[PDB]
Amino acid sequence: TSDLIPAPPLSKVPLQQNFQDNQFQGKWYVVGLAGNAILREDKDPQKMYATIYELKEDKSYNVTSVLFRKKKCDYWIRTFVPGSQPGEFTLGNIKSYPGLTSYLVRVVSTNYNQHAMVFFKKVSQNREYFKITLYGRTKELTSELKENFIRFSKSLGLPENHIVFPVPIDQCID
Ligand SMILES: COC(=O)[C@H](CCCCN(O)C(C)=O)NC(=O)[C@@H](CCCCN(O)C(C)=O)NC(=O)c1cccc(O)c1O
Ligand SMILES: [Fe+3]
Ligand code: NA
Repeated sequence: TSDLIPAPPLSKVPLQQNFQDNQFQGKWYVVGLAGNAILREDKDPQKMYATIYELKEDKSYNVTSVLFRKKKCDYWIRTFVPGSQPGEFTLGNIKSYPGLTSYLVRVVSTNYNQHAMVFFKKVSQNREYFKITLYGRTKELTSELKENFIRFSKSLGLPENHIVFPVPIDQCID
């Protein structure tokens, strides 16, 4: 019913040193997308989408994804609660997602004003899913940065067809 490439040990997912949560606020474009449930589809290629991070009084993030689907904009909202160390988070109100028993976020690297790599891992219906997002402050990033993403995705066991670069669009995400 399902076959998944295993989640890597956390020992080989770096953590961004000295994480500045206020500086990580704002809109990010998903320019690179990889994971064990992520699969390249040339018939119907992945459209680019955007994720907005905004701190609250209590320093949790209100994370809002906006994506273009069925000729409309869909708004996926959830809370990231600070975890064991800075740059590391857990999901708030996990109770509202049936089957979901675990959720981890980890900021691998970022220069705040241009690019970022973030690692996600969830366990749901006892199935362990993980993904890496290549966040871009603009819709385009350099070749260097994208290969860096490609080769990092591979260091966690992902083949080429599990790595995608969503195609830039104008609807919803601007
Ligand atoms: C992550 O971005 C994505 O491309 C889409 C977002 C959906 C947007 C679609 N839509 O609503 C639109 C276009 O309007 N979703 C995933 O690929 C799922 C696959 C696992 C599904 C688990 N599952 O329920 C099954 C049946 O396989 N998610 C993850 O792989 C995943 C892994 C770790 C942490 C997460 O939070 C995840 O979501
Ligand atoms: Fe998700
Ligand atoms: Na270049």
